Amino acid sequence: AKDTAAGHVTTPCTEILFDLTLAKHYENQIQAAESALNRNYAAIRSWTLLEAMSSDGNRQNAYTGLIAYGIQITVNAEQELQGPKQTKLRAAAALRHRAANLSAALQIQAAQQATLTKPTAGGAQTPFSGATGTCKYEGITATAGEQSCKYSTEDEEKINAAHMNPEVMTQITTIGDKYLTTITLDAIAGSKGNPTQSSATYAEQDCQDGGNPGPNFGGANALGLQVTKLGTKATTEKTNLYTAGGTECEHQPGNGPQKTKQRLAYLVCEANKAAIITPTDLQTLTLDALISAPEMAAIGDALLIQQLLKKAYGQTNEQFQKNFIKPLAAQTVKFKSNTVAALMSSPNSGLALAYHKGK
Amino acid sequence: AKDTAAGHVTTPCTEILFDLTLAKHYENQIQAAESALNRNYAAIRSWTLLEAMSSDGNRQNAYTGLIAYGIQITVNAEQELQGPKQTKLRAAAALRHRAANLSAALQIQAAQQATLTKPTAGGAQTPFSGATGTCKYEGITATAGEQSCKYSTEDEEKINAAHMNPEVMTQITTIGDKYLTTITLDAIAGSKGNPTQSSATYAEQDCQDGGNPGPNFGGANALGLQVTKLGTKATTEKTNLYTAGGTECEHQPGNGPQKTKQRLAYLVCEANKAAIITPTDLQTLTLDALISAPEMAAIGDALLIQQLLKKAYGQTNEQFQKNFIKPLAAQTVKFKSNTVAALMSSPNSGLALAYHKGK
Ligand SMILES: *[C@@H]1O[C@H](CO)[C@@H](O[C@@H]2O[C@H](CO)[C@@H](O[C@@H]3O[C@H](CO[C@H]4O[C@H](CO)[C@@H](O)[C@H](O[C@H]5O[C@H](CO)[C@@H](O)[C@H](O)[C@@H]5O)[C@@H]4O)[C@@H](O)[C@H](O[C@H]4O[C@H](CO)[C@@H](O)[C@H](O)[C@@H]4O)[C@@H]3O)[C@H](O)[C@H]2NC(C)=O)[C@H](O)[C@H]1NC(C)=O
Ligand SMILES: *[C@@H]1O[C@H](CO)[C@@H](O[C@@H]2O[C@H](CO)[C@@H](O[C@@H]3O[C@H](CO[C@H]4O[C@H](CO)[C@@H](O)[C@H](O[C@H]5O[C@H](CO)[C@@H](O)[C@H](O)[C@@H]5O)[C@@H]4O)[C@@H](O)[C@H](O[C@H]4O[C@H](CO)[C@@H](O)[C@H](O)[C@@H]4O)[C@@H]3O)[C@H](O)[C@H]2NC(C)=O)[C@H](O)[C@H]1NC(C)=O
Repeated sequence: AKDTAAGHVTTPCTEILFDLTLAKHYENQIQAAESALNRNYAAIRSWTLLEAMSSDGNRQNAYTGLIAYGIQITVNAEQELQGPKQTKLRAAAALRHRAANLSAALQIQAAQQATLTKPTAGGAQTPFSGATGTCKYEGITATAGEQSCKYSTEDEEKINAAHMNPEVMTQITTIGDKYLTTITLDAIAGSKGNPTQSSATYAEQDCQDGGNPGPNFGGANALGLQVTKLGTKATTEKTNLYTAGGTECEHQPGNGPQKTKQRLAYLVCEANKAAIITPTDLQTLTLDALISAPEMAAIGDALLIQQLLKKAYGQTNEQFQKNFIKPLAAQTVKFKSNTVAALMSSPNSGLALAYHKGK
Repeated sequence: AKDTAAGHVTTPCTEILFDLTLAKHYENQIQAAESALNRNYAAIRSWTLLEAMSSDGNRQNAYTGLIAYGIQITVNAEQELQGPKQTKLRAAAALRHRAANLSAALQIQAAQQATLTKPTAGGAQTPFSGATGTCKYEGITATAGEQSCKYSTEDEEKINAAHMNPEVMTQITTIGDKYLTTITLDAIAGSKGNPTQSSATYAEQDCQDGGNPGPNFGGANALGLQVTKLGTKATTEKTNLYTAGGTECEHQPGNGPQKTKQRLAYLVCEANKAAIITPTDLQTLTLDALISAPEMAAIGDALLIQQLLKKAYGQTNEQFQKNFIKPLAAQTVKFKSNTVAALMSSPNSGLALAYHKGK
């Protein structure tokens, strides 16, 4: 089923939730990838220490092969991350920017009741040069209390990173531009008798004189207006991410002016297409992943093919784990105390290496 | 002179420029620090290759000392960056969020001319139960063309990262909240004759009947209103970053409700106080910086004090540069071609290390 999340956007608040949720999804993809690289670099420092601490030549070559393998794949994956990272961050910033815009518009569009000021009565005056009575109001205002978006359990279940994988997203839903640009209001004028510049009794926030001025045009002559409501209705719009053929982004820029929804759909499409490749996690490497890794052929040939690799790293995963993986979190190093991996990510990392390479 | 940049904020557009400029300043501080770390890690990979390519034991120890020194300071500086990074990013996100808000409010507050709709005439009706004539308008709107902020040369010279060092910043200036929450308008009603529900000639966007209805209340009886302008005036406000004593952030959260300006001032204060420590640039290391570096005492003692260091790295900077710095960009490595530093940041980094450690 496609477009579960976008198909749940029906209001300004759910567009805000979609936009923020998708931005956080892209941000989290980058953070996860960068965490995988940092873990790999921490593994490389750990093996560097173990390589300096081993006396056996072939075991030293074994660690060196893990160092070389790790450097190759992690440097490559870090370089490869840069394009997708920038593409995804471009979309996340724009989505956050849109959600801010919409939240600000929502607060203003909630200002739906006017407070009248005290008017001033006149005769003919611009823009009613032909009137015999005018009632002029300055500084009518409308303000709402602080608005907040409330989400139900299902809003948060449907508009969710779990439904934002690229394979299920074909469109975005946005609030129409009028909500962000247009003030709307209703107003009504009322007249009774012969209102003039002498209609200067203002106690009812209108212009009255004659008889007994009072509530509900109590007086003989009365003129007034009210702004009886404000607020522009939100509408929704759909925008496709892809061309009709399905591969290419719709709404590429540079082809003429675009609306906000079109610019957002383009950025979302590109961010969806910019898949991240995460390299192997070195800290949980298995024997089979190592010897079947394509980079290990030339590395093992340089240092020692798959028969040679097993000869270096173990015939089973159990002994590979014991010799090359478990020491990272379990082997203690003390000199003048910490486990290998934490030590080589600590303030004493360099000093532990110098101490053991010199000893 | 303090507060050059904030003292130049006098309008919504210059607050937007300040907020975006400061966010980019914090972002650039993080990027610069991370670039310095990446350069250092690239130096460490380069020395790792040279250490594998050297035949002399003491020259191998020399490279190892540079590796150990680089790992220590760069891992430490990377760990130390994390708190300040998050503090600065918190402020940059909030400043961008505010600038978005303000730009959206600016577009709405620019909608200063109303378009009247065709009214409907009535007699007495809510909210004028006492009127004999009413003229009711639904869906009056106000919309502006697309707004943009224009900056002068001096706006960009004063509101500039060059004036945003922590030592010169004591306050921020923000637009008052009413600009973001309140619609303001002027309106006027006009009456002539005896307008009633029969005043149903609407050609002038008012209610007329009798005689010859026409422009300027041409008819005998007329009722109408106009919204003659809209728009809320921007005002500015100052908020101090520090308490009266000058050390501590003012506007710490958790002490009661806060306004937007207070939350922003707190984040800006904390981001200003969260100074980043950048480590030595390994790729341009001098001899004197190396031997005077505090970490090199224990490292050199472990591998080889300052007399020992000169013995290992050179008596002059010229020979230190030749032996340990210049080979990074100048020494070519070829096997089955690239300079050392680029090779060890390339897809063949790991393989170059394996090849030379095995040879
Ligand atoms: C969040 O909400 C904010 C607030 O509304 C949005 O911010 C607005 O974003 C739009 C789109 O990015 C901005 O419009 C752009 O404005 C720039 C600059 O325009 C000014 O400077 C130009 C020279 O630098 C000048 O040519 C312009 O003057 C022309 O245009 C005006 C208006 O049409 C016209 O009156 C003039 O006579 C000129 O003809 C102007 O002075 C402009 O460069 C951009 O142009 C590109 O895009 C449009 C639309 O695709 C296209 O027509 C062009 O051909 C060109 O390709 C564009 O107009 C706007 O200024 C922002 N408003 C504010 C207050 O900041 C923001 O987009 C929202 N974000 C999200 C993610 O939702
Ligand atoms: C950009 O512009 C946007 C749009 O205006 C700004 O977004 C607004 O930000 C403010 C401040 O962060 C948001 O207000 C917060 O709202 C949350 C959630 O409130 C709702 O949920 C609560 C439970 O989760 C509930 O208690 C709330 O109900 C109470 O409050 C309302 C309103 O006062 C009242 O009517 C109720 O009866 C209850 O008494 C509500 O349903 C809330 O948790 C926050 O409270 C903290 O902060 C306030 C002020 O410091 C303080 O009073 C509290 O004691 C508490 O410490 C806060 O109210 C607001 O919802 C956002 N609006 C929208 C549309 O998103 C944004 O801040 C701008 N950014 C920048 C950087 O300029």
